[PDB]
Amino acid sequence: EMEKEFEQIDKSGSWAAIYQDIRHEASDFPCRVAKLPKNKNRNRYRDVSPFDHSRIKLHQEDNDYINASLIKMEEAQRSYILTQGPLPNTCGHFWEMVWEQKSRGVVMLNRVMEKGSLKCAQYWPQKEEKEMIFEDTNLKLTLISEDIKSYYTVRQLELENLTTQETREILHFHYTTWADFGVPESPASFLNFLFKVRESGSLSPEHGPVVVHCSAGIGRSGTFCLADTCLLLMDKRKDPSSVDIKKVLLEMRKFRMGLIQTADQLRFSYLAVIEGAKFIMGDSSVQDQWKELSHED
Ligand code: VO4
Repeated sequence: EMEKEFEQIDKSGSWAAIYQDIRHEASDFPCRVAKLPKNKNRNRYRDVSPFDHSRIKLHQEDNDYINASLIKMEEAQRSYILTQGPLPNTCGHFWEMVWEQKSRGVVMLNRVMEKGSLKCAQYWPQKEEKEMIFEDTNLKLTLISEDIKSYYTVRQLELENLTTQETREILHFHYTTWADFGVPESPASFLNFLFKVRESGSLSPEHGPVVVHCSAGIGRSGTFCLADTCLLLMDKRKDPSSVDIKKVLLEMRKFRMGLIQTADQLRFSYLAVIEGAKFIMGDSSVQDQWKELSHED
């Protein structure tokens, strides 16, 4: 049981050892396509690649490679696409993937510039009047509106397939204060943001998988997905004790390497899930408590 275990681990100060054990037991699968010489400029990081078996394939005849993985959580019945922050040459691929996979939301957990370096291309328009056209993939992207809060921004984008002129609404959920290799300010702040993604409909099974990224797409993205999946699992059963956080993370790591980069992110994942359990088990008022504690104004 997560809460009991949580305090056992805190008591011993053994989060590094627990986290290390998950690293040691995690799956190892080939990333042959990612390592092909022609894909070198499609990878942001040399050591972060999608497994071949779970990689997202673009629907183009030329080169179908993107650094993106489908995390298909069978028992929870939820899927996510975890991907790196697009590069200047992969922004067209990124939006092509959003289109072909029928995603409704994009969750971005990083800033474009972090610690003085460019962690992510400016892949969406910052101004209504300056829309973006990705000529390589024949897509057009327009900012429709923006709702700026203290630590996150929600954007309403319109994505158009120029070949067919069909248009779709994409919701962009942008957490702007979550540092690389860091943890959110509080369980409340993280959960307030997670429930706004859930309260967008973007995670619904009638849509394609939500796209989740930060810079590499494994650490903050892993944390976000682990908490969400764990809450969903106990929601389906209405049974918080049936959820094994470490086994869920190991299951997720069969689909993308390196999910959760630090032991404190794992520890934070426990915190977020334990706190979110109060909502799942019937205390609806906690949701407004999180919003207050998050100080989004
Ligand atoms: O850009 V990350 O170090 O949260 O995978």
